Amino acid sequence: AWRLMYNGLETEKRAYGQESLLTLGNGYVGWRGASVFQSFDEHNYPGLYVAGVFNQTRTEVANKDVVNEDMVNLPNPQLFKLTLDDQPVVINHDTITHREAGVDFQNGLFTEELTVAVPQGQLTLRTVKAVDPKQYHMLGIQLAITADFSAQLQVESIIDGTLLNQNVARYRAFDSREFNVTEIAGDILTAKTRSTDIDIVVGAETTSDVMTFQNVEGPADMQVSTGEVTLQTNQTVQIDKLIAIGTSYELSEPLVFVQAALATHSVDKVIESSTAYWQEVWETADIQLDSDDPDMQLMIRMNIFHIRQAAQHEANKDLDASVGSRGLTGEGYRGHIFWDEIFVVPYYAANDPETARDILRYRIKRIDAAKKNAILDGEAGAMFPWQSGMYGDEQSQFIHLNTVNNEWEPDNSRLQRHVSLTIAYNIWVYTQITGDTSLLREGGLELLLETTKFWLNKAEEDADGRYHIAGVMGPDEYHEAYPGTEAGGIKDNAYTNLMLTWSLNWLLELAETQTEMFESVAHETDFGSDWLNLAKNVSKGLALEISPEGIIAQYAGYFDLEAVDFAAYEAKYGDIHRIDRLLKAEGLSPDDYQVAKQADTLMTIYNLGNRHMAKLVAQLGYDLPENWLALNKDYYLARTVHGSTTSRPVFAGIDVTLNNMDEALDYLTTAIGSDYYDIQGGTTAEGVHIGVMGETLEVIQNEFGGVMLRDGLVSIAPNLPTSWHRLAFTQKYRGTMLTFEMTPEAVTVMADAPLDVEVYGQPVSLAANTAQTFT
Repeated sequence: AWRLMYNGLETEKRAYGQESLLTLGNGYVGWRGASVFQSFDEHNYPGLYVAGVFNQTRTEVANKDVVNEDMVNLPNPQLFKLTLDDQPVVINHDTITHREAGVDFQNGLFTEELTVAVPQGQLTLRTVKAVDPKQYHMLGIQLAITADFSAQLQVESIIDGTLLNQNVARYRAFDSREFNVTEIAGDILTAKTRSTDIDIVVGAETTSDVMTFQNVEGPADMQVSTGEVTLQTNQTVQIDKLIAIGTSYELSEPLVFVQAALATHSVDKVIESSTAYWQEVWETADIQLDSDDPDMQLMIRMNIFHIRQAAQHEANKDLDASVGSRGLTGEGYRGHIFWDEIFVVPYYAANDPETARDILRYRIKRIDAAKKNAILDGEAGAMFPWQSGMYGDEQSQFIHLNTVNNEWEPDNSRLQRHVSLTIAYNIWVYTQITGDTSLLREGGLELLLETTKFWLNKAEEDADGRYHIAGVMGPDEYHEAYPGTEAGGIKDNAYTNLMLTWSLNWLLELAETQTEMFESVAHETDFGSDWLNLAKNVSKGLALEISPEGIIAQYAGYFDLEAVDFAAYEAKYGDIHRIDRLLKAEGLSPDDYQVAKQADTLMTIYNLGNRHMAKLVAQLGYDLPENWLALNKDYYLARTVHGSTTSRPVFAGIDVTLNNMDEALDYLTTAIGSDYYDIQGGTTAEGVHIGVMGETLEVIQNEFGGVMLRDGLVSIAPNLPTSWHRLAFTQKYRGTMLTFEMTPEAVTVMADAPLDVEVYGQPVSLAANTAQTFT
């Protein structure tokens, strides 16, 4: 219910994947659930990451310099090496006779218990790891050692500054050294990133009731403290290691900070702080589901836990950082920031709104970098990059080495320009749910106006008054260009044009509802009446293509692409969720075919819902049949291979609307278990998938649970599966707490302040702390 537990040893990427899911974090660090006795090898990967701490490398590949910006794996502070009567204790898959490891979500504690066969007999090694969510620079290790014999035990407690970034196998071809160790002094190892000028300080103190540790000269780039104790048969020795982490990215004097931090804390305080923090969290953040699936309650809490470890206000208030696609759990996609934010910002807005505000500051601080990005590509306004890191410049690659013929081709990935509309959308959701218009005032409105300048300058009006947005890609990554051209991008992606229409509507509403802030920010950004009039015209004239049967074309010309025999590919190759690579191996181009990686046109429904999407299409002057949602869901589901973890939950939510409850529950269950079950093997080896974690909570709470907050009012219309006997959770709306209890036939809602809501479309006045039930 509350504990993620693993029994027995695992190997290679399956072992890496467990370490990812056993990661602890507090918004400032993420700390992989690797065994403290191991270093990077085929079955183990220690990893420690700090929010916003990146390094840039340069690797020569085929007469060309490839520059990569890597989230840094910090010097490893948890490494323990054991010695029995001056013989190294070998701890590996050949000597470990029992292993269990887990994280207790109730208190945030990782535990590992090992039994190890050594010449003299048996060694029991039990580890507790914890991160302090309040003194968030502090980490803690508790190690209990018991032998069924007596020997001299030496303990070496190490900060290992010799490691590289090696988590992702396909990245190992690149230069993987991210820092130089600059000094080791007493308890403290200092390092500096090679190209980004960040001082990294890692200090530790190792203590014990029955032994003393002393700092000694270790191998190069390793800080070492060592102690010695006589083990008595069956008598446990307990060792604490307190760790402090600081960098010059967030601190002006990280060395002094870490020295003072080690002198003023303890492992016991770390554990008690973690315990008290999570106990508080769960009083309102639990999402209780009594269903016929025995694993689903654990997976829900594992989602909440990892999302809240990825960012939490008590740390992120002091940080310049957002949530990467794998949080701080691994090196998959180098810790870059993606439009994946769209899957967690609404969660934070509804449940932990100050953390949402912290994460949105990351993009607002990078508005100027997005304006530079625009200018570099010959655009105007603010163009946010597809991949963002330290500086806010584009960190996707611009060119790609073709494996067949050793020659450089364009990389088109950055042409998913819709990421800018994700950012505006996340600020909208934040503002709608919290009512905190100070974020709009402190850069949010400037972001909307500058990104609008980008889209409005890119729009092309044709002879008939229709506006077109060309040269872009939508969320379906399989379509990067039209057939028969190397020019990147396609025209009039429906998702992009519809989200652009939404953002123009919001701009025009803010000009009326926030007039003084709008006129002030419009003056500073030169958003004059010429820009404002263009916004009005474009909001009415953007182009869509709709078939006579009512299908919205994914982009202009999509209906002329060729059909894929999916069943044939499934029979030949088995699994077609990477059909783009299957087609390319056959010399074919995915650009030529009606095949989708994930929701693209239907992504609009995830973001805005079907009613809002219908209003936008109508606003543009197009006529949809009344059953357009079923028709379009059927059409695109028949073409989608779910090459992304975030594809299935979009369809699941639509299926709830369509009352297709079995397929909705199947798709949710498949998606929510993707990291946990690891049927394919090693799926989470490079980090957990944070996006699918927030996206499956969305299906539970906002689709099945039927609670929406973004449309100017709390709207409650649950549609539970018959096997969901009880669903319960809370929400925060403009400072008011709501509590929900649903069964398949009723919903009870209570607010701690007066609130006018809608229940199944009907107006309802809630009185403070007076529940009402609707059946």
